[PDB]
Amino acid sequence: DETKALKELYGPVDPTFLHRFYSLKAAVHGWKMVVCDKVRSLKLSDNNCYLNAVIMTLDLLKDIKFVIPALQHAFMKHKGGDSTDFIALIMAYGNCTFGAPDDASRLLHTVLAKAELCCSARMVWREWCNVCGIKDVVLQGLKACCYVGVQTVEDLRARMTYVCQCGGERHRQLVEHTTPWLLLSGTPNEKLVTTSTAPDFVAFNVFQGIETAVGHYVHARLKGGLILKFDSGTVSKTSDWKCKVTDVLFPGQKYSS
Ligand SMILES: [Zn+2]
Repeated sequence: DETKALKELYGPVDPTFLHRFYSLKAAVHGWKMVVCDKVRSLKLSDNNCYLNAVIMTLDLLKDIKFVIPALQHAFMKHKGGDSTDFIALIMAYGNCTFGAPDDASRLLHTVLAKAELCCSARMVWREWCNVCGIKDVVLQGLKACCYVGVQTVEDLRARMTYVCQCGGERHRQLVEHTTPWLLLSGTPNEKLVTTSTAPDFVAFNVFQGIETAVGHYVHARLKGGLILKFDSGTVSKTSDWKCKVTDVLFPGQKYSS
């Protein structure tokens, strides 16, 4: 059966999927990954800056594997220097429109939702009320490595104190965290990023534009005491940048409360 072999290769995709993928592949055939400071960045074209941010961020995440065979194969082709299929496939899964700007964080998490981690990772949250008692919520694998809604590890680990259900005060706090890396994403947040403080994070994405909208994105990496800014095929370096941060990538966690 045609349907079955397709689902095997691409996962449970909708009827329009193959036409959208193949077409995107034709459309993005002119795009190019260029070498910038010895790494690959997607050269700006057709509002594709969000894809540069997505793909350069993915390239920093060791131990990920895609559970969809076509996506894993394209991913390995990309790692080997031929990124057309991967670009077109993530645009297809993301329901992206060629030539339109799009939301890099949203797409990044849509892509990672199709991935698994090739090693153990665990995140354990403790909830406890003075009435209800205790319960632990355990996330494993790739899900333990990503979190939306905060952009610092201090915030992530901060005890939360809320209104329960019965009427007693309920508490929530991260109590164990072991990962190979940690991706935190939030809404565009103006920060002065500086390498004099020597930050804990190793990379972050930057949103340019009005913060209610889909914007334009710059990928940034920390290296050699500098911020390396990859603006869709061009690289520049700075010690200091006032910018709106969205995604922030941290090294592996090894934490117990
Ligand atoms: Zn309670």
